[PDB]
Amino acid sequence: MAVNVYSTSVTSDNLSRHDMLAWINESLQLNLTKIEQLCSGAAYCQFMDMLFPGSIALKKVKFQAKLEHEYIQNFKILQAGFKRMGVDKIIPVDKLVKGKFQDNFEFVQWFKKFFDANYDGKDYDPVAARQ
Ligand code: MOO
Repeated sequence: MAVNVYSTSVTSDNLSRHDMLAWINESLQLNLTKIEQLCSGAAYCQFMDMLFPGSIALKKVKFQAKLEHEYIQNFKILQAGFKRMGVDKIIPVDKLVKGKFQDNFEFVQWFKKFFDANYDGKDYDPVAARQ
């Protein structure tokens, strides 16, 4: 299963919002300008695909979601991926989809530590993967 990451785990330094966005944008070939835009759940779904290909129902992800009920659908896809891979993290979905900075920044700081603990260096085509 996945390597879990806890508050007590030894991890890299937290990233600035600028450096976190750079990671997201460069890794996934996106152009987010705000951490709040992670409220859509789609980037997290793709990072899960990148970590564990086949863990996520990529075809069901709404990459161009603009409505909160769509953000929730994307996070349920992510939650199913976490369950499949034995990730013991509860996603505060109700908070994230509202677009508030602190909630979204807190979760992406954890998720980047999770990612770094699990990523194997595989090549990945995030554009080809969004079809
Ligand atoms: O000054 Mo920050 O580390 O982007 O919240």
